[PDB]
Amino acid sequence: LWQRRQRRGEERKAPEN
Ligand SMILES: N#Cc1ccc2c(CN3CCOCC3)cc(-c3ccc([C@H]4CCC(=O)N4)cc3)nc2c1
Repeated sequence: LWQRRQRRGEERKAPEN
């Protein structure tokens, strides 16, 4: 679920913020 875009500064689940 969470913990993937922390590595991009995007945090979590969105279809591109
Ligand atoms: N929590 C969370 C979470 C969970 C899934 C996510 C998925 C789909 N999953 C499907 C399963 O395999 C890994 C991808 C895509 C994206 C995502 C895709 C592209 C970008 C664009 C714009 C920003 C950038 O650098 N790229 C930003 C965010 N963010 C997600 C965030």
